[PDB]
Amino acid sequence: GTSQWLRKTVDSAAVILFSKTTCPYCKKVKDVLAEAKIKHATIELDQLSNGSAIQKCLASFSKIETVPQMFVRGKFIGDSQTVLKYYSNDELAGIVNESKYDYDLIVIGGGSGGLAAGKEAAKYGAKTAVLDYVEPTPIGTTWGLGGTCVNVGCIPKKLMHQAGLLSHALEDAEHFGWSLDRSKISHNWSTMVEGVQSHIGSLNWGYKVALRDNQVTYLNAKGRLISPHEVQITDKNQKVSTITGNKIILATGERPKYPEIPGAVEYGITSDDLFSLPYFPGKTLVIGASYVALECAGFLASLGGDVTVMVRSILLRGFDQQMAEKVGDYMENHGVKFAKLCVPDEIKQLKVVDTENNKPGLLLVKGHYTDGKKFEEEFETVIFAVGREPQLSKVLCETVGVKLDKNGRVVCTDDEQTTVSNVYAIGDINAGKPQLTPVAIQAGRYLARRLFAGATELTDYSNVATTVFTPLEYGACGLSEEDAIEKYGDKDIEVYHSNFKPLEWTVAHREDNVCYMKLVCRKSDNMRVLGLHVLGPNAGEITQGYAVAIKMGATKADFDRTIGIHPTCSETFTTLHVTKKSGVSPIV
Amino acid sequence: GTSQWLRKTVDSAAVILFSKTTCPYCKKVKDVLAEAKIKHATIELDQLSNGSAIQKCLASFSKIETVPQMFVRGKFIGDSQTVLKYYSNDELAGIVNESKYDYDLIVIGGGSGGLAAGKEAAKYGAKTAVLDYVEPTPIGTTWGLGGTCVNVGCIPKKLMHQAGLLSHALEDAEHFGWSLDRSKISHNWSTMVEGVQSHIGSLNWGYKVALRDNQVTYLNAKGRLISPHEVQITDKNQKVSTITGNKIILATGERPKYPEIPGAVEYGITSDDLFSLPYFPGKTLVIGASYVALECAGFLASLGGDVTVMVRSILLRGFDQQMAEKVGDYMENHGVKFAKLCVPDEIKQLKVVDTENNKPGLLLVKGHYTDGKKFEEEFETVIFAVGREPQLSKVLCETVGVKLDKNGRVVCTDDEQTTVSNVYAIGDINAGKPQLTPVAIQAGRYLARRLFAGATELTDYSNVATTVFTPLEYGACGLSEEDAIEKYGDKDIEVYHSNFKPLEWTVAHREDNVCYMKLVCRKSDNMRVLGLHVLGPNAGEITQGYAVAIKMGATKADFDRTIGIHPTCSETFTTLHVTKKSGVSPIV
Ligand SMILES: Cc1cc2nc3c(=O)[nH]c(=O)nc-3n(C[C@H](O)[C@H](O)[C@H](O)COP(=O)(O)OP(=O)(O)OC[C@H]3O[C@@H](n4cnc5c(N)ncnc54)[C@H](O)[C@@H]3O)c2cc1C
Ligand SMILES: Cc1cc2nc3c(=O)[nH]c(=O)nc-3n(C[C@H](O)[C@H](O)[C@H](O)COP(=O)(O)OP(=O)(O)OC[C@H]3O[C@@H](n4cnc5c(N)ncnc54)[C@H](O)[C@@H]3O)c2cc1C
Repeated sequence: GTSQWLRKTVDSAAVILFSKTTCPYCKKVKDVLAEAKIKHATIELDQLSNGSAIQKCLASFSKIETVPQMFVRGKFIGDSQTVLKYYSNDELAGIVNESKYDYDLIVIGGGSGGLAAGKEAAKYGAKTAVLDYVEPTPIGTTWGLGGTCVNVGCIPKKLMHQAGLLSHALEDAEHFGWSLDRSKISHNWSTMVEGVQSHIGSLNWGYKVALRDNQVTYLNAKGRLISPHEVQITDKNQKVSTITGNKIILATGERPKYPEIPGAVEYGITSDDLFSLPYFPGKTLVIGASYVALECAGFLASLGGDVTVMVRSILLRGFDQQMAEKVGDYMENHGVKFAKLCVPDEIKQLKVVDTENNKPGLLLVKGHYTDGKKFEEEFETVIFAVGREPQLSKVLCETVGVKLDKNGRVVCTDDEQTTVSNVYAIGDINAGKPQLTPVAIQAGRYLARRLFAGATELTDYSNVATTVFTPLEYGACGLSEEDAIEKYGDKDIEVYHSNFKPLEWTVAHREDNVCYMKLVCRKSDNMRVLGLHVLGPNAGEITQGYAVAIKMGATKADFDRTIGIHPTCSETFTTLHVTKKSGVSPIV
Repeated sequence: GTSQWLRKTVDSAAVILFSKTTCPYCKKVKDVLAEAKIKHATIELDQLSNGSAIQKCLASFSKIETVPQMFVRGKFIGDSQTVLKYYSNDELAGIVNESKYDYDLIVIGGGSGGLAAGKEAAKYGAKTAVLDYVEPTPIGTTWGLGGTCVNVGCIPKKLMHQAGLLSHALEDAEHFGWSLDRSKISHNWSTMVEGVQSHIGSLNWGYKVALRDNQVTYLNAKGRLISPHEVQITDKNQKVSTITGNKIILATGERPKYPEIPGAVEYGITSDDLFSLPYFPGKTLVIGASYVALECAGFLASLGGDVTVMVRSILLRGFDQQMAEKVGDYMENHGVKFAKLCVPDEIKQLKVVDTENNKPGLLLVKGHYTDGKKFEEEFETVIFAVGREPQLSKVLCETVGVKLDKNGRVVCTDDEQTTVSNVYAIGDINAGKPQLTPVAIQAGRYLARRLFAGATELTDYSNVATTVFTPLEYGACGLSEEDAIEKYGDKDIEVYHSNFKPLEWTVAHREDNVCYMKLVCRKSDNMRVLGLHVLGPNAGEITQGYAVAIKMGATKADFDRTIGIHPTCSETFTTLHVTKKSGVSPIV
């Protein structure tokens, strides 16, 4: 075990120092490297249980069993006197810069995963380049550094969600004694967009500054992997060049899909366009039933939009379907219209977007319900949210030897390795992984640490918590009820559940018995919590802490023993008692 | 172990059935009892690991080793044929009603603990009485069933806190694109109070209905324990009577303290009066620095009040003092004035409350700072929040033999037993216990289950999470940093920390580097999380889930492995890295 680990660590690390905490010579080297501004990984052997065995194994690489020992790109470069010799002769900078390739790491993609990986690698002295390019949407929308989440995803989505929530805070205010004339209050889409875009702008800038401060080379360039170590780059002027890298991280993410219908690409928009849209969507049709579809429909309705969601089959496929129905029901009860069992056939333009008064155009949507009745209705904006897709034909040459699955995603090992051994893939393009920002970030940081700092820790992709930021939010961690039943059998599953009502909703005169939570548990495994689900306000804040407990293997008894904080929504998880099998009502 | 448990269970249970899940005769008895509307505890022996040993030990009580076996108040009453005999002869109701005392349980106090205990006991066939009386405040304020939390505590406090938070939602709305004229918006205290009081009214009613539905006798009467089994009751007409009970639960809670200064009782108010106050407090002085003091000062300021807090020494004594300072700093930065190192000497009336126009009076507060400078300032309302005290001289005769500590609180065993063996104490009057609503409720339910259903489970009073609902909320679970250092030594404590900024605050233009979180960890115990602390919005929702993980013995590694939900405030706990010892800035 130790021999394998040390071999991999020496082979892969860009600059690494083997040391001990109580070592005066190790400190001398550390001080020299710090003065010379040489970043590096450090392994303190006296902080590892196999540290003595590691010390002895180092002689297979250096011929010595003492500390300190410094390595650069797979080669022992010296002990304490040797490093200080390089230093006094002005040879040290040259030695630590010596490389077969232009970079130790090239990251293709400057999004959630790629930026996380690139910054983390640079910390340990890996010579790093991050490439980012944003291919314009069909209408021409583009954006700056940071990826999907920062520019056209989690960040602007949640900010618009908040603008939506404030709509209802305005109503609630009156019941709590605030005197205001709601009939004279309106929302300005464009003002909201400007505020959101200003914040996104500060993030674009912040990431650029961060890369500079970490000595990462940032290239606003389209990258193409043409061989295992060669990346072809195309800049803004269309000038083509080649750079070389030892390790390659593919982190190019996905883009929205369009349905294959006449008028879709020409007249429809996606989430890519929505978050910087210069005009008010107005009367909107959202085609799709993904978490993106419902989130966007939701905030658009709360901002006073006339909103219809066209649903082919079900909502939130892959999510707990009881919870998905509850999410949909709340939206429907609050004005979101659902065109159920309906598919679109054709989109026709009736009016072009007014680019001077910033007003939407007008569209005619033609379709049909499964019952054969025709759908024909005018909408000012049509948004497609029918899923997202990798675009690796734009990123990798087929002769490189990176294997993709049927969906065009990269087939990876549990340490993100592709079929090309120096090439790794993280984030949304990694086949089978939850497609979320903190997952991409964790994967990128953990990978960079394994590659360049001798870490062993893999990213745990199991029981990753999620939150859907619909008008009433839905948080989950672990298995849906249906998945747990399929896996373990109905007889081995117990479900504890309850409705609840936020205290805030009482004076506000909001719904009884709408907010809902459940714990899906395994009877034969000490009532192990397999899945946690909550529909309610601040569901992400509620859910997060429980994800740690679930990771640790929480049982129903652990929940029972723990005391609630009052008054909160979350405390309801501490006193659950009604089982589904008992048939008792979950109402309170 | 088994013999001791069975002896206690038989001795204490009011009505109990020993049974097995696959037992046709046990079902016959169950059906008979259900038809006769006889509530009872049930112990299923085939669901206990020592069930076979229990079956054999039952013969020491009944002379038989078979199931079913039914017991009433310490006596075996029969097997299956015997119970059905009583049933067919119309003797069963008489047998299960036969008792030495009027009640199996008398609960003195109809608050958080008492109602929880009384309702839970009734479920297992304990003949139960709940006594509640609300002694008026010096100005005459009184309220209905439910206790401190329901009427003059957590419920109205959090509702007023929400009215306060809505103040700032109104400001935020503008930055998110909402068009409104804030210069024309004002708050009406009385309208808010009416809304809050209507909700409290529904809770008063709900609890009364709940007791009726559970067949609990509710007496709106002042109770006095005059001997171990005798409770003297005084009704509204001042008629005095005596009732007897087997088990007694003392759950009488606490009332606000007044400082011993001229004018305090005559002209000041407390939290007891504040939540139904018919007039606007106006320019207010809050005397005290408890969580109650700061919470009330906080919402009063957000509702446009001119608010001063008079602080003798420190804020939130007993809470983490770094966090307490941060809580105070936020309040001070947002308009709450603090009269530091200042004590009050005298309160003089300048104007009487206008009882027709519902306007406050006016007061003159005279005091002095520790530097000798005089304090002399006019306030419309003076609120004391200088702590709370038990009042058991109003509840128990000294000859009963219940031991109290120096503070007047009841000295209890770890199963809530007093020095009088049939007498128990729960909630705020139980010496040394965290004084919180869910603690009282857990204690009451768990006690009732041990007394009447053979449960063994004790209430766990360790690592009980809390939340202070100040303008910026403070959630905690476990040890303060100072307490952990005192207990384990500075060398054994590592503190991970970070500032954060809610995404919601970006567009709203609120503070950077004000929200804050830390994990206080023990180095020698695998970096065990000893204390969790968060200053930020929805801090109770953030904190709760982590309390389960902490209960289970979470380490820093468990936090690290767990993936964040984005975008949330809580996710910041999943990626903490800056230690206090490193001296690196926690800023982001
Ligand atoms: C509307 C929406 C809302 C979402 N909300 C949430 C949420 O609330 N919480 C959450 O956790 N997740 C959310 N997500 C998902 C989250 O955005 C993604 O999981 C995350 O951004 C994936 O990061 P990544 O590194 O894999 O790819 P990305 O962030 O997409 O970054 C890839 C980058 O590489 C660039 N690129 C592509 N090809 C090349 C090339 N050839 N050369 C150079 N650069 C290239 C891309 O243009 C892009 O900039 C949301 C997604 C969407 C669409
Ligand atoms: C302003 C304030 C805010 C608070 N906020 C929170 C919070 O946010 N979260 C939280 O967890 N806790 C909070 N608390 C604490 C919480 O209110 C108490 O911990 C809880 O109410 C204690 O319940 P209890 O059963 O011990 O007593 P109580 O709820 O006080 O009930 C005791 C009842 O018995 C009655 N009684 C007294 N003597 C007799 C007698 N002789 N005969 C008959 N009846 C009698 C009393 O009048 C009272 O009705 C707050 C407290 C205050 C004061």
